[PDB]
Amino acid sequence: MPVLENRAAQGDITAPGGARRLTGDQTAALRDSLSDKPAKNIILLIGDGMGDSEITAARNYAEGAGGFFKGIDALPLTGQYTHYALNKKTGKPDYVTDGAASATAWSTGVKTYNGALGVDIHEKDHPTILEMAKAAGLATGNVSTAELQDATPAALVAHVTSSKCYGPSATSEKCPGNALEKGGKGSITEQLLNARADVTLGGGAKTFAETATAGEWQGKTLREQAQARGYQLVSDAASLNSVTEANQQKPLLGLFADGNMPVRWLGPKATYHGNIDKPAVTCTPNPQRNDSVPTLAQMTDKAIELLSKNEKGFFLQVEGASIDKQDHAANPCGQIGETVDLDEAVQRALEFAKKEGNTLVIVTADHAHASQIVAPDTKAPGLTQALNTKDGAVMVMSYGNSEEDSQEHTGSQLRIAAYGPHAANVVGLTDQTDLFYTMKAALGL
Amino acid sequence: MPVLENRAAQGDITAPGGARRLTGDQTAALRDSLSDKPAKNIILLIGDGMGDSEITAARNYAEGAGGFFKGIDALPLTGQYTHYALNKKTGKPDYVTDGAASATAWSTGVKTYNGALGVDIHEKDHPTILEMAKAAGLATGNVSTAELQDATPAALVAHVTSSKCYGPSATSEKCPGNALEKGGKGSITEQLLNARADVTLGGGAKTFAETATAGEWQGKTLREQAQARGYQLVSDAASLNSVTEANQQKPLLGLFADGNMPVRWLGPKATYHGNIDKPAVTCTPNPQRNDSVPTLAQMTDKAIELLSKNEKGFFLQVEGASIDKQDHAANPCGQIGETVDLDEAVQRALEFAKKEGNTLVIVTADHAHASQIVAPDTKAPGLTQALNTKDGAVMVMSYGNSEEDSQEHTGSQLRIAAYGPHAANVVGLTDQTDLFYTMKAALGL
Ligand SMILES: [Zn+2]
Ligand SMILES: [Zn+2]
Ligand SMILES: [Zn+2]
Ligand SMILES: [Zn+2]
Ligand SMILES: [Zn+2]
Ligand SMILES: [Zn+2]
Repeated sequence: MPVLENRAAQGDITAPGGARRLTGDQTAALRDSLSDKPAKNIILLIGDGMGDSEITAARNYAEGAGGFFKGIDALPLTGQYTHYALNKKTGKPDYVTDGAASATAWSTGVKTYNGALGVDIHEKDHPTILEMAKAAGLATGNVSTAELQDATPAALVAHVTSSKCYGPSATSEKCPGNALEKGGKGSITEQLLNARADVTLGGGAKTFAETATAGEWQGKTLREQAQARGYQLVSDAASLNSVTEANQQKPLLGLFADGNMPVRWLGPKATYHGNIDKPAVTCTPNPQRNDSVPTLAQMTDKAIELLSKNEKGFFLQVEGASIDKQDHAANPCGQIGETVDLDEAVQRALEFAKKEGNTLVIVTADHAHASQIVAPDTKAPGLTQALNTKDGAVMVMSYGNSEEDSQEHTGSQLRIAAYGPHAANVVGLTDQTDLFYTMKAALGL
Repeated sequence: MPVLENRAAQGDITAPGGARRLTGDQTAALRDSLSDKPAKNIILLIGDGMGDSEITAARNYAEGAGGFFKGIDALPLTGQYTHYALNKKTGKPDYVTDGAASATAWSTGVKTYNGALGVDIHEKDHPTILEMAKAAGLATGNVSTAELQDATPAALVAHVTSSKCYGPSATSEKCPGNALEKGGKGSITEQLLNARADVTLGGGAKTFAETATAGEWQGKTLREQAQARGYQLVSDAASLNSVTEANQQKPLLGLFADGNMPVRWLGPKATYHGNIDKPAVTCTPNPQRNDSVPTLAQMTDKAIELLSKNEKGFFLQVEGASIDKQDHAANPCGQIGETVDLDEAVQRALEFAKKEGNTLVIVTADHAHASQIVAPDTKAPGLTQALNTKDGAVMVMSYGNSEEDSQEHTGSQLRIAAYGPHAANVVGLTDQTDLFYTMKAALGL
């Protein structure tokens, strides 16, 4: 069970065979990649919106066309999975999912309607993979660059009828069957605190300033409630670093931003005819992203350091969330940079799994998104931008699917990749619900 | 070695686990797909423009969201491959390839510039896989639904500086160094007639009416040259069925249309705000396609029959050409119908390979295209269309990347899948030029 140690172009891309990514026959190395033994641990990295177009754009920009991601591209067992949602009313396929339905699909193994967290079309709760791991005595972690109430982390720890039900105020008014004062389990935040994973790291500090409307902690802020229940609170990179354990007695909660955590790269918004009317853009670092905000990789390493102390095993989900968020924003530099943030975190996970030898690492996305790579001279009706790549060549990206100021998701099947025990369950055509069952079987749940 | 006999949804898509495509662990089934033994035959099926988006849109429409292509989705060993071209002047990546450069990349194993057939950026001729297979003593076939001078068939049999150089008339004017009356190898058609593949089936009849400017067949039509050299010429489905053998004495040449062969399904072109302003479309049969035109599946059937008499082995390429041609045209019914036509041919190929036991079948595209699956209510700046699927739900497709008649290719890496000996070399991230070297090492050339 190796990783792909290198799959860049092997020489001159203008000569015969110098664009090859393979040195020799792969049959031998693939046989050695196929193990059916238990997974002691699972690390699931999700790139929100990170379909094949978004993977290719970021490789082309940051590593060159012939380049190779030392995390993202290093996982040997690849396939394509479908992530279609359901219409709540009919029960038939909705071909473009949101993040709540898609994340619910892998977390719970049941399809659902757009905006649903941990509930089916019938609005009934199902147990998540995190919840099942915790019941089994495994350590758990939920890490995201987004608000911890974002669809992607919330799907592991909350069951609500709409994904907008962050805190009491919104839950009371949009998920009244889930609201705490109507006898429901609570808001996404209140449920997150009931879920009590060992490590929970991301943004979303703001909704912890809400007070509970009922229950044991009525009048307490949710920040105060977390502390009342014995959670360790950390707010920055130095405090995250200094935590020495995390468990059911001292569960860790890192709140690293008010909303979403700040993206690493800056560049202009793509504009109508923007590849024709602007100079090619080079991305810079984001000079508002303070140095004390931990990166996705730093959060991953600390999570692995704490979780790997449970001898029975652990389950860890890590989301590179603002890939999607910038793809909505039509901001190529932000998008590509957040794909780089995810590559770094994959490397940490893959490095871990090489050493430990019984960990299953899975890298995929929740759905496909808007950005396409198009020709230098393309006259498109949407938002475009020319970019200066590592190859010293112009790449143009287009966002062509909305007139309203959010570039929208797409329905294409997209890459899923895996390394370690049970990776075979990712090859060929699968559905996102199969991913729940893959993880279940590998952990012995 | 096993084929994926069924990977549809396994029950109620709304119930727990009823969207699953996997019935149990795949580790053992994937071990039994891995052989290092030599391939006696190869079938390379190319969907022109058939990216993951194109595949998903066609499955959604024709089989349903939880559906499954008995051909396209049945190949067990999957990955993603990169298909970037080069700028001719610089030798740097060009991120969106045409069909000529991409086909040249798998057919010769050297990257090239858009518009190039069988030549590098320096205009130097390189041998193709078809040419090599023949020289090694294996039978050869080249089947396409396009003109036999389209980039995809031409890159197996011609070495010209521009893909426009169809016959003498064009070659003298745009490829004056390859023109026959200047000491060149000839037009695309003239080089096809020289290459002398055992089976060649498609369209492009009209270029055979052009007459030659020099050489042995000066002053006779290219058609007459084909007759004088001992080709069996066939024009319809009845004539094709009547052929009993193909070989170097009697090579077969099927010319089934002036230009491209007619597409199977009809629909309206997508229009600005077409999902909002026009009714949901259901695809019908194409009235303009006589039953005398053989289908891609029928052409594949005959080619397999005639090539399989060579005990030493054969190489066959089959292109579903008009997936791309119609995706350019912003026509969901044309594109989807052609994707289904290709599925039928892939089925023929896998059925052959499962019984013969030493055949390597590969399905992929030359590049990705424009069509995106978007939300029912999308308000896009491009051309949209709502379609009534097999599920009984509306799917919308969007074409958002051009402002001219022709919608444009994209640069996203796309699915590549294989079955049979040496199919392991398709898994992970590969480049299009690796496909050349995979085939070459599979045949032992
Ligand atoms: Zn998402
Ligand atoms: Zn998310
Ligand atoms: Zn989104
Ligand atoms: Zn093409
Ligand atoms: Zn073609
Ligand atoms: Zn094309």
